[PDB]
Amino acid sequence: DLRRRLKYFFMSPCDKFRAKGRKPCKLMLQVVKILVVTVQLILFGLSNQLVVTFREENTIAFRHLFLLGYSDGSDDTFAAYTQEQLYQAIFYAVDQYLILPEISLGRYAYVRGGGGPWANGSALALCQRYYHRGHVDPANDTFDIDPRVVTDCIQVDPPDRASYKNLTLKFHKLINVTIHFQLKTINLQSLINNEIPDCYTFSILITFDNKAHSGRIPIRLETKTHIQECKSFRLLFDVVVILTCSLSFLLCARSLLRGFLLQNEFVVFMWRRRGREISLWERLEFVNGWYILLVTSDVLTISGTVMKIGIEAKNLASYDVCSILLGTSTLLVWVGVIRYLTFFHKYNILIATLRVALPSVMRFCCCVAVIYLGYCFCGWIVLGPYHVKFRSLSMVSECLFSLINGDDMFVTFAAMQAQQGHSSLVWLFSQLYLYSFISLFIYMVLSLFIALITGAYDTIKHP
Amino acid sequence: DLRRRLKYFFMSPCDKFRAKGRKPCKLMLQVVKILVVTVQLILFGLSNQLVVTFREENTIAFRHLFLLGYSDGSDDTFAAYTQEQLYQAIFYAVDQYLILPEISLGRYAYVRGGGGPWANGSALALCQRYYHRGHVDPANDTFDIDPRVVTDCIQVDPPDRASYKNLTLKFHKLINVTIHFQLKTINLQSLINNEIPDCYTFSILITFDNKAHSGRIPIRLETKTHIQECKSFRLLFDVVVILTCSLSFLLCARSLLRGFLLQNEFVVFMWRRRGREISLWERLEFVNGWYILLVTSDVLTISGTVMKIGIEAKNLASYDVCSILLGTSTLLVWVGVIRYLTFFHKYNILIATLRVALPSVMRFCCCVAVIYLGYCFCGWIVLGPYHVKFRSLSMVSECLFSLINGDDMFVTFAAMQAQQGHSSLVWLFSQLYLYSFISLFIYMVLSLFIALITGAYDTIKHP
Amino acid sequence: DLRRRLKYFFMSPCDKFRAKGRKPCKLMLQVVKILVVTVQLILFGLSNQLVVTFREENTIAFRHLFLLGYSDGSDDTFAAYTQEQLYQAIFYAVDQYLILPEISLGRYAYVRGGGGPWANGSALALCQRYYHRGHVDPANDTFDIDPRVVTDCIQVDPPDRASYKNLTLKFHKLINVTIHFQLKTINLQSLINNEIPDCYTFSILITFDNKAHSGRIPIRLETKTHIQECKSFRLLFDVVVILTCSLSFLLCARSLLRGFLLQNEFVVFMWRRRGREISLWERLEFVNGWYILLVTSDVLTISGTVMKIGIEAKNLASYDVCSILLGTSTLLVWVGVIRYLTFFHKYNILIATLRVALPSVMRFCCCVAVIYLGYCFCGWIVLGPYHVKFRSLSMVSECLFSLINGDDMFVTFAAMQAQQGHSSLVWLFSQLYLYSFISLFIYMVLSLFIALITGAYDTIKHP
Amino acid sequence: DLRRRLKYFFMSPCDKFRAKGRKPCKLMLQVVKILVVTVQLILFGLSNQLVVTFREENTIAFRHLFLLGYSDGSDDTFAAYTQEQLYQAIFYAVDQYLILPEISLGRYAYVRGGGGPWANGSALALCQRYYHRGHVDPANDTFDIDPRVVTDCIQVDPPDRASYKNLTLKFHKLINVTIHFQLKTINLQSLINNEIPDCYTFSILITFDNKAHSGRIPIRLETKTHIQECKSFRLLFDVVVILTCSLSFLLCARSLLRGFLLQNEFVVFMWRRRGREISLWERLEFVNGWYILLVTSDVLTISGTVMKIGIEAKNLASYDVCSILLGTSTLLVWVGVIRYLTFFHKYNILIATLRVALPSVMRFCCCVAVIYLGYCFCGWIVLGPYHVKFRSLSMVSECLFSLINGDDMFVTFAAMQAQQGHSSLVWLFSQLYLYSFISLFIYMVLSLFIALITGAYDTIKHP
Ligand SMILES: *[C@@H]1O[C@H](CO)[C@@H](O[C@@H]2O[C@H](CO)[C@@H](O)[C@H](O)[C@H]2NC(C)=O)[C@H](O)[C@H]1NC(C)=O
Ligand SMILES: *[C@@H]1O[C@H](CO)[C@@H](O[C@@H]2O[C@H](CO)[C@@H](O)[C@H](O)[C@H]2NC(C)=O)[C@H](O)[C@H]1NC(C)=O
Ligand SMILES: *[C@@H]1O[C@H](CO)[C@@H](O[C@@H]2O[C@H](CO)[C@@H](O)[C@H](O)[C@H]2NC(C)=O)[C@H](O)[C@H]1NC(C)=O
Ligand SMILES: *[C@@H]1O[C@H](CO)[C@@H](O[C@@H]2O[C@H](CO)[C@@H](O)[C@H](O)[C@H]2NC(C)=O)[C@H](O)[C@H]1NC(C)=O
Ligand code: NA
Repeated sequence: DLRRRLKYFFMSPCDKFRAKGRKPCKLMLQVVKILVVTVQLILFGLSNQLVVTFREENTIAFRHLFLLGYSDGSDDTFAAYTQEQLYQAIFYAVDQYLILPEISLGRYAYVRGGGGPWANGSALALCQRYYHRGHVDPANDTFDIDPRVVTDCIQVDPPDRASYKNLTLKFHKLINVTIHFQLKTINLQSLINNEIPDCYTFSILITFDNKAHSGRIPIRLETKTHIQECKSFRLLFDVVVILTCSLSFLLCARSLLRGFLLQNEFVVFMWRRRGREISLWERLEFVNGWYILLVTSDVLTISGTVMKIGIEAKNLASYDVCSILLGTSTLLVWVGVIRYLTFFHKYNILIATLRVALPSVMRFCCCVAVIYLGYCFCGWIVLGPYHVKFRSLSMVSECLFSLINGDDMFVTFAAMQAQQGHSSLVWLFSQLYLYSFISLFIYMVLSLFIALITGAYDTIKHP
Repeated sequence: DLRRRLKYFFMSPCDKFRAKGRKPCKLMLQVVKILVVTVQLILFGLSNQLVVTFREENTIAFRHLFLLGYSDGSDDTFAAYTQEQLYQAIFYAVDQYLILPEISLGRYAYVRGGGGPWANGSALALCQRYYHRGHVDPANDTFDIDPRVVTDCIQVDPPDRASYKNLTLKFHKLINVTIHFQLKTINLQSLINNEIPDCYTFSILITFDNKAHSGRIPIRLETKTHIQECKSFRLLFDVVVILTCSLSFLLCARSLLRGFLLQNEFVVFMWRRRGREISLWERLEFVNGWYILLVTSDVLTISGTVMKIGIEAKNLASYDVCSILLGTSTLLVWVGVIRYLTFFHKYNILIATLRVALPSVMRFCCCVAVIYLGYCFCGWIVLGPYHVKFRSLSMVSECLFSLINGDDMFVTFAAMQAQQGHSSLVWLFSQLYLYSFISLFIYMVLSLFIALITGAYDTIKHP
Repeated sequence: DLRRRLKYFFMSPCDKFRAKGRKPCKLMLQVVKILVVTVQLILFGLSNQLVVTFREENTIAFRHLFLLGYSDGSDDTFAAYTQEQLYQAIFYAVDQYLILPEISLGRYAYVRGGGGPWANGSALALCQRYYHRGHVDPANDTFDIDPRVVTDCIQVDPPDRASYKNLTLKFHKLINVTIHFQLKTINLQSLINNEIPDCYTFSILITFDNKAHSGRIPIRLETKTHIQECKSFRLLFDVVVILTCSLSFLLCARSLLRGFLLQNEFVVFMWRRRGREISLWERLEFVNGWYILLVTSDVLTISGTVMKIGIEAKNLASYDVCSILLGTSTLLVWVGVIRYLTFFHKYNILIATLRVALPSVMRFCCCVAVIYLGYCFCGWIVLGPYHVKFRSLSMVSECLFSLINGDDMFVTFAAMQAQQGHSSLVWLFSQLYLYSFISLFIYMVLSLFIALITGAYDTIKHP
Repeated sequence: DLRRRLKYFFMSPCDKFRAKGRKPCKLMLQVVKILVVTVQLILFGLSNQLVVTFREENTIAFRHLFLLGYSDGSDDTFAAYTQEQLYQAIFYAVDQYLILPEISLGRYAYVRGGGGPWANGSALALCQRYYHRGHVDPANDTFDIDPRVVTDCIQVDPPDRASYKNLTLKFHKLINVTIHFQLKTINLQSLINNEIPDCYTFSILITFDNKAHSGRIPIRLETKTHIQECKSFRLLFDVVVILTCSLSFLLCARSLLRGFLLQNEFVVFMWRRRGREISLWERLEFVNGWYILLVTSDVLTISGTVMKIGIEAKNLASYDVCSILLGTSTLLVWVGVIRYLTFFHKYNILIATLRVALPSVMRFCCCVAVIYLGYCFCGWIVLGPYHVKFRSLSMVSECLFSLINGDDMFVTFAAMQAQQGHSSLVWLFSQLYLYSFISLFIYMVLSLFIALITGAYDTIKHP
């Protein structure tokens, strides 16, 4: 029959050793996999942190070198308010660029033809964009504008070791002013420490943005970095990671296939013996969710390791997707560690408590999500104009989540005390809104989450 | 009789389909209403955010243009402390106003006669207010003051492209100095993006307030904006919103009326059959609270949509009331979504847990509110002089609420460590006050809220 | 006998009306008392806030007028680091004092003889204190100091509308430099609004403190204010407050005396009937704790009202003690409001839950206080040198309390990440200390408080 | 037999008095020990705080004296960005050092030969370090570097009351620039207050660090202090501490030895009477854990007191280890205070509740630690480049711990809203990561901790 086969299946690894004397291969392989994946992620994180620190420090140096009157911390408020200030900022940026070799503490090299498409072989491009026809005249509300964008460009070349000074900005119809150039440096730490030199090409963009046309022109500098190679153990270890995950995926897929075949045999033998309807959950009882998690983590690790091999060879530079894949896979394997604790009764009590509480917790989350969403919409529409924490829907959701978790509460109240929402009515509404929301979610909703978990634990302890 | 009528009534929509074969019309109509109300609120919020951002950026530009030595973040501390500083601030504001066209990054137009009532056709009014008779002499405490307010005005006209320099401030009897003028600009983003041009008239008020007579004269700039039209789908969609809510209100009112008639028939038939006293709750059992919520949300949505139509046509500019109405209605419909979850048993368990816990929670709120109020009064009276967070009763309440919810606790303690309330006694009292309050409300009151919710859940699970 | 007397006693006010038809006099009198005490405290708080605001604004103006290079917010860091800086600060303070009448926005009058004991009729005293013999010579560690303090004074008189410039500071043996003078002003708001003029005499003290002898000399300005009268309903309302509290105290004391006499009769009649030992709690069962609270609040209100009458007449100026008395009395009466809720069963359930939980809560507080104190001592001794939040024992206690209540946690961790306690060992110890403390108190101690409250509620619900 | 011996053993101190009439000696000795240890730690903390304050104030004065354009709070951002700025900072530091005697408010003495190994008898050493061969040329990626470090030194001597101006920095190959000198001062507070003079020798190090080679050269000043004696009750009290702890350790060790002998007699008598297997816990039942704690605290106190005697005599200066030992011992004795509360039933209820809950709490901590670690690794790898709170693994752990305890939540969300992780994908991942983590740990894990404690309390109350 099959009761002997279903006995060996659905049975603990410790009991599995007693029958047929099968050595635990999947058991040790998963531990080895967890070790190697954690080590690989740690090494990747360390190298990435070094690269990130180099990029950030160089960008800060660029901001102090090219932005007129720049101080640390004033990034989102750095702006120009007069025509002379804008002219001075643009001219200071270009002049500092032209005298960079003998003022800069870092060794940056000019890149010929680095100004972008609007630079035809010139290193720096000084571009101003404006509408084709502005005809803005608020004296008697006579408007006549052609929304076509005109790009006026000035070509700047560094000296071999002043046209741009004759720049006329069409202030009434101006869209933005941009400065494009590239700087090339060599990461010395790589040239000494790991003996693998890295050549960085920073693409500096300085924007004087006037798209709001509000009299305030913010100024920002952003840098894009391209890391080439100047004209191992990690690769071998990344090969070990791929092999271990491949073997783990193979074994887990084999186990899943055997489970599927066994459940098919069971469901046909039920109808053969006593015709009865197989429940959907009973079919789902033959598939081990831990193996689905294991194959998911194996696939994520393999893809992330391929992308990591591409990145380490300076061919991909897609750090975000690779980091997400590796982090998700590592999270999944460290979560899958719980399967070993499910073999011991006293840990299984707590794990089963969480498992039996989870459906009710999800149902209550669905119940309270609609109240949460209504509060989010109401707060965004009413407090959005007046409260800095309510400007966007995502910001409102973050603020309300922190409020229900007991964080940043007094600042939310105090922001509304400052200007009183420019109307006693808005202040009173904010009072009612915040007090009712915080009281409802903390004293009732959180308490009900506690009650659900306590009830699940009570059922587990006394079945 | 009526037991057949009361069976169809008071019965689930799924069961309602089986009897008489009535299609669910109110069911789908409420879903459509929720969708259209949420979409309308999102569109309104996006447009309002654009308008708010334009206003804020222009006001920041005005502050940087007209306030002498202004830096971002120093709004509530910006003040003058000497006579020369006040003169320089006033003169700088007027001079910047007079040279605005050739310094400003935005295109602002002068408004003739924009200085207000004290400007008889002049664009800028420079007004100083002082008492009729001051005779302030602290040398030997000889006071003689006439509380009549005298308004001395200077008329300033922009050049066609210096009387105000002879300004003598009566410093000993001065009340405030104000500068009134208007600037007109065109929101270019509207002129391009939505092809509907908007003409903004900012009314700038610069106040040099000396009403405290404390030697410190704060300086602030506030702007009032009037949005006209320079010389659709939203309107049609707002018509759909009104129609949907009108139909929903009609159906809900019809259902409420039928319920009232049915309960009248029931209460008369009770006395006809067996004379017994109808309980107040039993009469209240015939009215569906969900329909009261639905009609309330329908009325709020209709009023808010009418005001939104008025605002979008540049006729109302009452954004606060319209936003409050729309937000409250959207919150109400998203709360009313719960009625659908009450049809399913496993969600109904949690909803009924909250419902049966609510009366005890309100009773305990009433019990602890008096302790909370006593603490608020005591903290306001004792810690008000010394603690920045205890200056007003509303501020005290906000601080204590954040304290009981575990927020901004260390800052409250640290503010009292700084100056020690200028007396060891006040510091010791603040120690006892804060420790006792936080210990009482967190360890006992919150725990009792948890206990009440747990007890209600236990009663629901095991009736 | 006495069972009829004990029946009328120990009985609810509603039941008390049915027997003997006694009108509730104490019931309405306490409500009136709560009303009048709250109104009195609110009026007192409003007037005190006006006075505090005037004082603070004048002190800020003084700081901007007399402290060289002073900016807002730099109060605890304002210091001098060179001899020239100290000379310049002292000279700037004196020069600004001498030209105050024609630079200051407020109208301050010179006070002749206001420099204190070291000024013999002069308005300003410029005092430097130093040791009699310093002989400080770190070249070869030759010390010879006489700890006697010498006070060298310079007398400064304002002009009728430069000796101090020849000031030589004994820098090696200097203790501090102080500038004493007084300024007289009239609070104009009082001169108009309430028509009761107030004459303020600010005593300005500028300290250049060198008692640390650490090369850094902090500079601070502190002001003492004396409010005289320039050469009602509140008084009548404060008389009503005294009368109401006197009558309440009389009635409550009479009730307490009757209870004492009744318990004496009961305890003698027990021995007369059946000789048995009266329990200590049984004797304590005859005294109503609410009446003890009422007499305490009455006495506090009477004392605070007497002191308030003294203050309002400009005879006391002891605001701290009066405010503490009034606030404590108001807190006590608002707490005593609970007695009315004890008459209704559903509120009595919650109140009795808290009452029966309180002894166990206090016992657990005693149990966990010793662990808390050990953590406080350990953190003060180890993290005190390196952590700004652990400098003093009270500061350590405040930090740990906020930590267990889930506030300011990440900043505490981040302060230790910054310098790592200048030793990996201290950083590791801080890691273990903070993690163990927060885990122990939040996950175990707070949970046990919740469990105690839940158990008390369960006993109350099912006796 | 031994049932009479085991009766006197394993028995409360109050019961122990009734049998054999033994006076409680260990009982009073532990109270005396707690008192003397707390007093000793308080005295040590006060003296250490005075020393720490002197060091910190002198270091702040040094920063204001020697760092060009230094302001308070700008320590981790203080940096140079141009060659001229670096030259000016170095020259300003040396010039201020050379004119220190007539500008400084503190009395600092030059130390001849205080520049360190690179100063051969000179007081100040101005050292620049650079690679032997740099040949850095990013123009065409021609690198040729010799990682050997060359130390170029300039010798500076103070005047008896300019070579360094000819300093040429090899900017392309520069590693760092350091300035070494020593200053000697006498703590005057010690010279007066405690009449024990202290001679401080500060070793000032100014670093211009270019090891990142990123164009930004941070500047920092760090001071090492050596406290000698210029050319009691505490010692006697520290002798009392050693004697008390020695006697306590002797008595506790004697009790532990008697317990071991008694358990050996019991285990042999069991086999003599009825051969049965002694359980491991039963053997562990004979050893009092409180005595192990007492001997541990005694040893820690003795070692810390020896080191404190060494420190107070200016022979050790190892404050960290001594402070850790004393703090840990004081924490242990204040924890051991609980043993007295275990003698009383109502406190024993709560203590036993915690004790029986502890194993399940540890098991659940192990269960949730793997999920926590997976989240830590994922957040470090993905959010590390973009979030300031996720730069290091310890920082990630601290952030997540504060998040689960409801602290610094909105700032974590807002940091990701600012730049959106430079990619919508990273922002969406951070949204999912933070929401899922906070929801899982607060609503489920903390609730299960509460449930475990409640269950343990329920078992204790109803065995
Ligand atoms: C300055 O404004 C212009 C619009 O006038 C922006 O031009 C757009 O640039 C993006 C990306 O470079 C293109 O995809 C669009 O097609 C461009 N639009 C037009 C109309 O040319 C430009 O990006 C702005 N500069 C900055 C730095 O934001
Ligand atoms: C400057 O002070 C005067 C009072 O001297 C304020 O005048 C009041 O203004 C409000 C609103 O404009 C009126 O309702 C009052 O009737 C005015 N009172 C008097 C006595 O004229 C004026 O508002 C203050 N200016 C500012 C900007 O606050
Ligand atoms: C400046 O230092 C002197 C000590 O040299 C302080 O003098 C003490 O002042 C207090 C209160 O005024 C008196 O109770 C003490 O008796 C004084 N001691 C001595 C030795 O005279 C003085 O207070 C300090 N000044 C400031 C502003 O702190
Ligand atoms: C400046 O950089 C040099 C490296 O060029 C650092 O020198 C190291 O110093 C430490 C401690 O002083 C020694 O243990 C190492 O052996 C030194 N390395 C070399 C290669 O000499 C120096 O510490 C740096 N200065 C500062 C202030 O950080
Ligand atoms: Na919190």
